Amino acid sequence: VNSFSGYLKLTDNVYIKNADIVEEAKKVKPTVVVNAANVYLKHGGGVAGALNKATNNAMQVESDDYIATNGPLKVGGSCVLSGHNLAKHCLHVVGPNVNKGEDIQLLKSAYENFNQHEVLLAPLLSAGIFGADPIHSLRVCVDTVRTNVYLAVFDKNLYDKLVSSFLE
Ligand SMILES: Cc1ccc2cc(C(=O)O)[nH]c2c1
Repeated sequence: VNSFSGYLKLTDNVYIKNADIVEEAKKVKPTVVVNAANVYLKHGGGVAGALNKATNNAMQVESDDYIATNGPLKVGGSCVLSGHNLAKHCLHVVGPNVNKGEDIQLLKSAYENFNQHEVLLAPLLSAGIFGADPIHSLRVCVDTVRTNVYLAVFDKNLYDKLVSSFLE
């Protein structure tokens, strides 16, 4: 469990790797994988779609049941559902979608949810279609998360920009 390999330590508690978060979950067997969720837990693309596809749609079926029963999440909020074949748990975290006019200050609230778990495999939040600057998202992660977070960044050019941003 939690067999993280080849990470670069950026701070006392934040680590980073140029890797596919699905292949990392399969290798590492983490206690927790973080999903970059939306408030209706509709896993239609990006990390959410990739994680759901790796679970053979189990995650979407679970999530549909959760939302029908319990209603939508709030921006900045989270829920813990099954990790299926990827992890013990999936922490579904909703970062703000600034492309849709949501407030970037809620990225802090989103990352604060990581402090309820000793160690996490995670993507950067509010990246991709959510429209935040990835360098800013890494900074909020570093400033907010105090538990151990292993970040997986798929794109090499972005990984390099993030690491360079951070150590040069
Ligand atoms: C699929 C999977 C991956 C990691 C873990 C870790 C646990 C545990 O601590 O009980 N269960 C898992 C299941």
